Amino acid sequence: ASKRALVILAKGAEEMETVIPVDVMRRAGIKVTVAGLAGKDPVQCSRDVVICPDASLEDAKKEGPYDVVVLPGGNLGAQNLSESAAVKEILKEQENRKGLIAAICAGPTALLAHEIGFGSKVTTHPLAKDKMMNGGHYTYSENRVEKDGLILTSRGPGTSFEFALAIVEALNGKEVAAQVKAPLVLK
Amino acid sequence: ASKRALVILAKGAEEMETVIPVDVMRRAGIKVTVAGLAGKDPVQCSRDVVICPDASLEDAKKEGPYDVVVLPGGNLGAQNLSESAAVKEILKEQENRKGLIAAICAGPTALLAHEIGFGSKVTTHPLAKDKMMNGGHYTYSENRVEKDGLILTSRGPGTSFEFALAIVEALNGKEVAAQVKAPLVLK
Ligand SMILES: *[C@@]1(=O)C(=O)[N]C2=[C][C]=[C][C]=C21
Ligand SMILES: *[C@@]1(=O)C(=O)[N]C2=[C][C]=[C][C]=C21
Ligand SMILES: [Cl-]
Ligand SMILES: [Cl-]
Repeated sequence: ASKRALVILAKGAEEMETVIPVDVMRRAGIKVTVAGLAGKDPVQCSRDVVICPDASLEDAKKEGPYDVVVLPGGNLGAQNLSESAAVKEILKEQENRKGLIAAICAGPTALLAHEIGFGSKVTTHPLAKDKMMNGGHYTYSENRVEKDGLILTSRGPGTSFEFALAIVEALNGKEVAAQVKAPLVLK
Repeated sequence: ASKRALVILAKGAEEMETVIPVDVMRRAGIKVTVAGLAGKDPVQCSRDVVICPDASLEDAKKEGPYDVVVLPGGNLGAQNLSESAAVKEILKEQENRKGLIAAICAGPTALLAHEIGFGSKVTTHPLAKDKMMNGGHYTYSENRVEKDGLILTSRGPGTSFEFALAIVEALNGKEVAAQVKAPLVLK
């Protein structure tokens, strides 16, 4: 049976950090749902790329649970995720069922806001470190991708391929990740 | 005065190869127009990400010329670009005025279709090499990014940041490219 991914898309999301994981996961045969935080309408990302979600978050939640919940970064996107009660509920449920949670760049600061994964080793964008580390509830890492059990984090647009391939490896295994990677022409 | 980029967006375009250059160029202060080949409606990219263009190609052409014309890859996207008379006209005009043309992955095969830049050194996705080299009208390179004068080409999703930063360097200079690069957390 195919693995399933929920990508939560908020206004101000970093479009590269949204598109790279969606695309790479789909290359891996993962069924990906791009879910709009605010509803079904197109979402204006951080650098003004407009993406049409597959579904509203409200509707995608009804088809859960998912093998991974993915939080893109972008400062304003992450703030919107952090302020959302629906996101809190989704992440709590995922944590409680021991499902994977993946967040990149400023995205991991939503884990802090929703009290998810405390005690984990995590990374973030360098500019988001102080926010993430407020209260010392996590241990900080400078690894490009950090995976501490079911909390998987990464640093920035330039680590998005590594982040995506780590999700693929977690869900579908090393060999599938290697096969998906080769045609991408990564360094 | 700000430089201006036309990104031509066709059904089946590789969404990573579309979004990374748009985003990176906007980070560099370039005014980017995402122009829909088929008109103003949302475009279904290769891995099913749906992007809403800023304008139709017909409308964006009226605001030309641009400092760079950018052709994303994706096999089906590149085929749509290759079959388009409007694209032919845009690229001929750009070549004739000695403006930059940038293409990635299968994207450069549209240069072949429209007889653009013959004699240039070029790269493509490895799987697109035979198509590009039909007739020996270019010289092939395995460099991740190749720039031969005003023809700038690159290989794949995994070279999209390098491709984008090379466009930035060409238009705005080395120092701006370096400043835009640093916060991306590239290897
Ligand atoms: C990233 O997308 C984020 O969340 N915060 C940030 C700062 C600089 C570059 C990229 C990002
Ligand atoms: C790329 O986007 C293209 O145009 N052709 C191709 C083949 C494999 C991976 C990426 C690409
Ligand atoms: Cl941001
Ligand atoms: Cl393709």
